[PDB]
Amino acid sequence: GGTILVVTGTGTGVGKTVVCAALASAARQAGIDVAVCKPVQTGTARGDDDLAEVGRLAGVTQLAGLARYPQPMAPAAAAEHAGMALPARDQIVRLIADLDRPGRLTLVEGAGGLLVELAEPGVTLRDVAVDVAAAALVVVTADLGTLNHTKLTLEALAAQQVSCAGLVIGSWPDPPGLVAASNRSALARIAMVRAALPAGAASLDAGDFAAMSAAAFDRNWVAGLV
Amino acid sequence: GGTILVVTGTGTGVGKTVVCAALASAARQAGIDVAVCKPVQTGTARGDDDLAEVGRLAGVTQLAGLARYPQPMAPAAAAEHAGMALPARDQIVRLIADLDRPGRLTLVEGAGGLLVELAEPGVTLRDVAVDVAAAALVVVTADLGTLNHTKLTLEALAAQQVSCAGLVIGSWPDPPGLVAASNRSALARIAMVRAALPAGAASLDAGDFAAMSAAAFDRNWVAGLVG
Ligand SMILES: O=C(O)Cc1ccc(C(=O)[C@@H]2CCC[C@H]2CC(=O)O)cc1
Ligand SMILES: O=C(O)Cc1ccc(C(=O)[C@@H]2CCC[C@H]2CC(=O)O)cc1
Repeated sequence: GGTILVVTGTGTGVGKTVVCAALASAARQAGIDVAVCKPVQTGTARGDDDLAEVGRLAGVTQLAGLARYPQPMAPAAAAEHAGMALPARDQIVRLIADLDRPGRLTLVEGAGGLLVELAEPGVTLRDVAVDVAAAALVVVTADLGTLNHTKLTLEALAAQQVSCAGLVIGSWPDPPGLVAASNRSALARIAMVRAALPAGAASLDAGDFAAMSAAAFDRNWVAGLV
Repeated sequence: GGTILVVTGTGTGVGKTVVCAALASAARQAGIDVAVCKPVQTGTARGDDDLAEVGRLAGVTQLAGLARYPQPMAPAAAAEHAGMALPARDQIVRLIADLDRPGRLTLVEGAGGLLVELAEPGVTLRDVAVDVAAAALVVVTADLGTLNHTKLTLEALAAQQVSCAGLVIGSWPDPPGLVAASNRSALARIAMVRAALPAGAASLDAGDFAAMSAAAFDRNWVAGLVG
């Protein structure tokens, strides 16, 4: 196989997708083949489609998904309101593992955060990450509260021996501001900060987003990913 | 001693103070002597003073602070930015043990979320709860994000055998939308939900707030907090 990263966030709206896109883009630009798997998508009622954002921003075509729920809520809650179970632990793991292939970076995007139920029964992105032996790249914010949320997340990760491939700040504010500037220093004392995506990065066109992405991550880290 | 409860949250701005005040108020009305403790207060240059708020809302006069930093930031950053050091682990613990007393509910309101550093090095409210043998009451929101945040907090508490006293939804909308309602249902499956304070509970005057506080909590749970 190749390298499987699960991409998780410290919450929702923290920039998970724009981060998958950005690393997919950067790794594509290093001649790495990228697949992005979003097993469970929610909020399709209002048009959430993270795989499509990825395809648009990053030109990834191996965009793989299992289920889509309309309600913009947690996967189990959306599934509840819709009357249909979540996927199985088995389809998630096998879907990801079949994606995996040597020379390919396979990015697995969760829904919300690390412990929200993704499959039946009660199985989380952390379990998935375990099952496929993937590290977790953690998307974090720059705002007040990120340090707790990040400490909590890395703790949860360590608890099941899921390695941490670092943090990405989903949205770097401009101007940074006292808190954000502080948090970036503080966050790097906890884990490697692979990039800080500028605020507004999700609105860029493909060509701009590609430039952004290549400039966002350390080139060697990216190339050293597979 | 009596009963010590650290009050944490899944984050910041989730309603730790209002809950502190609300549980204080419900406890006082049950005839329980309440002290509220805020070992680390940041944002004092903003006017942030949670003890003052808890005093204002619940009429608690047994308020006990230790460290105050002016900038509204994490204690560590607030401390560093002001040229100050964080308290030591035992300074916080000493403040709490000095309030602890039989028949008293001592509430220790954290700063931000459970794993915020309160004292050098990396000492958190979780560690403080081990030191004073306090259970933790987790203040959560009803909003998108919360089930992951609550599970992270509870897992983090269980990692140090810090028992969970339950959850309080710090702001509960009326009416509740699909998300809020579904979040409440799932929250109650994770732990006991001891109250859901109505949104804008902080704008209630003293006797409105005390009325809200008495209804918000199960009298039996409150009464059983202190012997
Ligand atoms: O942990 C919790 O209870 C909260 C929670 C968990 C997952 C999600 C979602 O999947 C969101 C639904 C609308 C956008 C989408 C964004 C995303 O996937 O992060 C939202 C909230
Ligand atoms: O980012 C992290 O996790 C660390 C962090 C630590 C403390 C705080 C605070 O204390 C807030 C700062 C201004 C109000 C105040 C409200 C509160 O007491 O939580 C916020 C974040």
